[PDB]
Amino acid sequence: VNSFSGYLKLTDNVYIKNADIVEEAKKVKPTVVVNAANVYLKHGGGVAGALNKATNNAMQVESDDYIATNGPLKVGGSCVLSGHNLAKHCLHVVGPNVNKGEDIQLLKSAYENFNQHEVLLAPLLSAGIFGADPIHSLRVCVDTVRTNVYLAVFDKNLYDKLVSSFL
Ligand SMILES: O=C(Nc1ccc(C(=O)N[C@H]2c3ccccc3C[C@@H]2C(=O)O)cc1)NC1CC1
Repeated sequence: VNSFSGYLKLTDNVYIKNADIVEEAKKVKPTVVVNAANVYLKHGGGVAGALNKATNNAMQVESDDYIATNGPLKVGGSCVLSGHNLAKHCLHVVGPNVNKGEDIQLLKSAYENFNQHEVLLAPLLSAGIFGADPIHSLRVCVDTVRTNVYLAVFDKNLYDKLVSSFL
């Protein structure tokens, strides 16, 4: 038993909710919140800008030190940093950005990072300003992630379309 409430169950291990991931993180305080990161950990907009704003820019300060030490992530890769006031940990995962021409096949590699964590609160990777089809992202998530994932979908219209079209 865990504290995630109001989710629709899609499969054995994947759950979905129309919710603001920032508000959901603030209420649940999950062990892991996933950020929709880029390779530079520049949290300017989309989910990342929202999560970072909620940390009063502490996420960005920590991220800049991480990059100065380690260099950029890979597309499809991840790193674990602090969750600040939102979660114990933040798993920064880089899905491909279609608006940069990145290979959509890397979306499966991106979701594989979730399997290193037993339970996660997460957005749909590569959705939103990353330019991928969220229906496709949900399918890759279900077919790749084996650990327990609670997906927060900000847009109600999109949420309803995701549920109604789910196979
Ligand atoms: O501002 C926010 N919360 C916020 C939450 C989500 C996004 C957001 O853009 N989410 C989508 C996104 C973005 C990049 C990559 C993938 C995806 C899939 C995500 C989706 O559609 O569900 C923005 C702001 N709270 C402040 C109180 C106001």
